[PDB]
Amino acid sequence: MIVLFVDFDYFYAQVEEVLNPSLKGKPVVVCVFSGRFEDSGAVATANYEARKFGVKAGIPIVEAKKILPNAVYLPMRKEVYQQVSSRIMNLLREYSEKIEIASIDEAYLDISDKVRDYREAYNLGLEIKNKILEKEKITVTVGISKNKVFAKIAADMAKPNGIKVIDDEEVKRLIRELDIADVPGIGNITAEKLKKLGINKLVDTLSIEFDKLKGMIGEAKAKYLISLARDEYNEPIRTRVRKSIGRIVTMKRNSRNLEEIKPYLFRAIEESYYKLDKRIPKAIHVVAVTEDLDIVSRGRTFPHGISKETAYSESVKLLQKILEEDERKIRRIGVRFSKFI
DNA sequence: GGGGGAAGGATTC
DNA sequence: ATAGAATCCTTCCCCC
Ligand SMILES: Nc1nc2c(ncn2[C@H]2C[C@H](O)[C@@H](COP(=O)(O)NP(=O)(O)OP(=O)(O)O)O2)c(=O)[nH]1
Ligand SMILES: [Mg+2]
Ligand SMILES: [Mg+2]
Repeated sequence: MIVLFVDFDYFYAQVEEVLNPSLKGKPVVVCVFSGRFEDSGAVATANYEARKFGVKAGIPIVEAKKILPNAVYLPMRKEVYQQVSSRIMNLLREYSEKIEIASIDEAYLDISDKVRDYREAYNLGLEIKNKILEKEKITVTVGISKNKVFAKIAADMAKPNGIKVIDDEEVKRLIRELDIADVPGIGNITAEKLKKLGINKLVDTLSIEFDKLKGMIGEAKAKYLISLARDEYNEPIRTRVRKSIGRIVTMKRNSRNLEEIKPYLFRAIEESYYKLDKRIPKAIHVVAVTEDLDIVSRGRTFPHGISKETAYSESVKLLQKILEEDERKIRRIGVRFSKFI
C-alpha cells in the first residue's frame, strides 16, 4: 500500500497572502480576537517569517505583540479559508477516488491503484505540488509511506514546501529512533506518561508488558502504538462523514446569571443551524467552558429531528442543568449538534 | 460477560 | 495568559 499525505503550509496565513501578495515576506500572524478587551484572544497561525521569533498558535495575542509589535495582525476569516480549501481538495479527487479529508489543511490519498513504487509516488507528488500552485497559488507539503501515520510523519519533517518518502526500512529505522511524542496522536498528556515508563521510541512498546501500557494511556492508544511497533498498522483511506457541527462563543463578562448567557447561547444556535443547512440533527449538546478553563457539557438525544424552535427550547434546560450542578462562573458558552439524518 | 448510550479527557487543528 | 472546531476514546451507569 502507498499513502499520499498533503499538509498545506501555514494554510491560514498563506491564503491571506494569496489574497494580498504585498504581505509575502513580512511576518503575518492571524488572530482570534475574543472581544472581552482589546487584543484579547489567541493566535490561530503565523507564517514561517513570524514563526522564527516564536509567534505560533496557542500563545495569546498580547504575547505575540511583545515579540513582534509591528507584524501584520489580521482577523481570522475561516469562511474564506474554507472556500480556498475545498477548491484545492476538488483538485485532489482527480488523483484517487479513495481520499480522506483529515482537516482543513490535510488530506490522505490512497494511490496504490494508481502507482506501485515510491519513485512514481514521488513523481506524482510534485505534479500535485504544482497543479495546486498552478491554479490556487498555494504551496503544500506532501508525504508518502506505507500507511496514514508515516505519510503524516514524512510531511512533518518535509514541510514547508516539502516532499518526502519514508521507505519500509526507514520505517524500521524510525520505530527505533523516533521520539514517541512525535507520533501522530500522542500529545503532551500521554507523551509524559510514556517517559514515566521509559518509552522514548515506538519499539519500547513491545519490551514492556501490556496492562502496564493499557492502564496508563488507554486500550485503543495501546493497541495503536503496539500495531505500529510491529509494522502491522493496517488502516485505510475512507470518506470522512462530518459527524458533528457546533459553535461556541466567549462572553465579555464571566457570569452564571441565566438571562446573561441566553444571548450568547441563542447566537450560538443561529450560527450552528446555518452551518447545518439541510442537515437535521437528532442530538444537541450544550458545551460550556468554566472561568477556570475546564470543559463541562450536557446533552440529550431525540428519536426525531430538531427544528430551531426545539433547539432554542432544549438548550436552556441543558444550560439550566449545568448551572444546577456546578458553582463556577461560565466563560465560554456554546452548543453542538450530532446524529444527523 | 458484554451491548449501548450520555458526560470528561485528550489530540490537533 | 488562557480561541475555535471536531474527532476519537475512557469511564460510569442502565440493560440483556
Ligand atoms: N482557531 C484555531 N485554529 C487553529 C489552531 N491551530 C491550528 N489552527 C488552524 C489554522 C492552521 O493554519 C490550520 C492548519 O494547522 P496546522 O497543520 O497544525 N499548522 P499549519 O499548516 O497552519 O502550518 P504548519 O503546518 O507550518 O505549522 O489549522 C488553533 O489553535 N486555533
Ligand atoms: Mg498545514
Ligand atoms: Mg494540520
